[PDB]
Amino acid sequence: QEKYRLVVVGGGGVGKSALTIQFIQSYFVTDYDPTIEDSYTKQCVIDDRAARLDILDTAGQEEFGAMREQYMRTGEGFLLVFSVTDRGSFEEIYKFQRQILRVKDRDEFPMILIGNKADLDHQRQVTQEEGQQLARQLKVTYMEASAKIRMNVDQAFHELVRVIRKFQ
Ligand SMILES: Nc1nc2c(ncn2[C@@H]2O[C@H](COP(=O)(O)OP(=O)(O)NP(=O)(O)O)[C@@H](O)[C@H]2O)c(=O)[nH]1
Ligand SMILES: [Mg+2]
Repeated sequence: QEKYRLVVVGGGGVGKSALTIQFIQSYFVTDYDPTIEDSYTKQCVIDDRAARLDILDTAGQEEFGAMREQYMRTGEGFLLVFSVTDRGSFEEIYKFQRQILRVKDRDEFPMILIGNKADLDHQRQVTQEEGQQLARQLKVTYMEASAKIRMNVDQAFHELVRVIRKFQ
């Protein structure tokens, strides 16, 4: 009888939807269809403790920036996603962290930094050490993922739940 409202945020095209669809439906989307805001649910067992995960897949497009206050108010944990092949998305993810903490009026709040598209090994603009450094700056953990090859997809969501449980 436990549930978590998880929210996937980050800049446009970094793979928020591809990660979420791989997690929910176990298939990889090739087309890039920009999201306004989509919702999904999954029943999981994390550390032998069952939990329903209600996932909000949000807009990376600035056009829909005004919807952030609403979803940031109600989110219980956030996956901060950037693409390792897009340095702009890497430099911009801190803006999402700042807005979450401003809406929560808190110095810390459950989050994890995800460097997606790690399968694009020959196209990287951000090294693994750079992502780990940014995570330390933001006081969160770092995980690299690939929606394409389904690397660390379930793990990213499970780990966010673990972080949320430690904040309680
Ligand atoms: N090689 C590779 N491509 C990926 C990966 N994740 C997403 N992509 C791709 O990158 C594009 C955008 O992915 P998408 O999930 O729609 O990104 P998004 O962050 O939801 N975009 P938006 O903010 O506009 O909703 C796609 O064409 C998709 O196939 C990945 O892990 N590896
Ligand atoms: Mg999307």
